[PDB]
Amino acid sequence: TLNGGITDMLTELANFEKNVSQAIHKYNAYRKAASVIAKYPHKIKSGAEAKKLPGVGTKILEKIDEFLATGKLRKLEKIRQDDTSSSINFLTRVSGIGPSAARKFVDEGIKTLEDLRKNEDKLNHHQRIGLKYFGDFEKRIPREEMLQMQDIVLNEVKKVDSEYIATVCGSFRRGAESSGDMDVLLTHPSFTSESTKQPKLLHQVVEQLQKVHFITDTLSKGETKFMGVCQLPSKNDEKEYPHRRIDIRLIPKDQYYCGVLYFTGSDIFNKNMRAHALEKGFTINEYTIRPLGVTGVAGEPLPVDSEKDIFDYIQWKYREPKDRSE
DNA sequence: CCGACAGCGCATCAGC
DNA sequence: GCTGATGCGC
DNA sequence: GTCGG
Ligand SMILES: Cc1cn([C@H]2C[C@H](O)[C@@H](COP(=O)(O)OP(=O)(O)C(F)(F)P(=O)(O)O)O2)c(=O)[nH]c1=O
Ligand SMILES: [Cl-]
Ligand SMILES: [Cl-]
Ligand SMILES: [Mg+2]
Ligand code: NA
Ligand code: NA
Ligand code: NA
Repeated sequence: TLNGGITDMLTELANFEKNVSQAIHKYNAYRKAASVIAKYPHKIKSGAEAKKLPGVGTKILEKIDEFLATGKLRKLEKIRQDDTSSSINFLTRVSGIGPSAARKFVDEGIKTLEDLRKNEDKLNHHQRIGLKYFGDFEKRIPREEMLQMQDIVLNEVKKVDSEYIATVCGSFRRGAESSGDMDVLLTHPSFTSESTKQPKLLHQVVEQLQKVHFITDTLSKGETKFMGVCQLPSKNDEKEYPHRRIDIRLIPKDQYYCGVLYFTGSDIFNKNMRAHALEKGFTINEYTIRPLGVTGVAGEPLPVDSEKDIFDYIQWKYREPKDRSE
């Protein structure tokens, strides 16, 4: 939090560009700038100083100068006064409402939390559950609660079939003292890049987690990706825990290391690392790392037997999960 | 100056 | 129905 | 919005 003021301002700008302008490159530029400044280990004294960092250019440098001189940004002060922008921004805080639906709702006079509740029939399923847990989904998850949730998930997965491996990723695997949701990577020897010798591998786990009333709602679900809602059990007379977002990603077991790399993140770390792989002539996704030929077409999967193997290919020294919080 | 910006699962819709 | 584009969110 | 070539 050395430069928390600056990185808050850049984040609010990124959200403005994504949600209101629908200019996704400005949104990623602002977030990259915010990220490179959050890890800069000096208290920034001028835009010139910040311009030296990659991702901060002239425009952001001027904005930082204004913010340092005045403590605020006039552009953001006007944005906060604009009722249309404020309405659109607020609606995207509901899970499943992105910039397009937010502007659609605002155009029809659906602009507050009450309005969504009275127009629940204009929402799709995901958006309906997002509204239902709107307040809970804004709460952070203490790591101590993440530890209880992991113990349930792993034990219930083990009960379905002892050959499953479930791995909690996200910021929890990076060591964070609090997480926004739970991200679970799942493998089973029956599911490899060569064959799926067992159907319903993800369904069986989801079902068992619903049976014990851990999973409470479903946002979306397919053969390899589940997104939904869970809740820890409370003791007698105790207030209930908040409802929590849970994502489960079933990945072919022989592709575990690209999967765990992807699911551990952060998202900006993935973007940097994947960008760097391109510069080095490779493409990385959650399944494989592949060379790119002279035509930039993805070649065949390269052998991977560790996270570090993926770093080696692109000539990065290995970074532990705790150092990928970008 | 300007092309590229990481990569992809699931939900929904439009055209057929 | 399937196919492709778009939305949304990892 | 930023930047590598
Ligand atoms: C959102 C996002 C996620 N990911 C990867 C990287 C994340 O760490 C992983 C889990 O997504 P997440 O939205 O739960 O992020 P997170 O890192 O776990 C988090 F720190 F944002 P939080 O703990 O609050 O969920 O999916 C991407 O590669 N691209 C993305 O755009
Ligand atoms: Cl843009
Ligand atoms: Cl792998
Ligand atoms: Mg997460
Ligand atoms: Na710079
Ligand atoms: Na949203
Ligand atoms: Na997640």
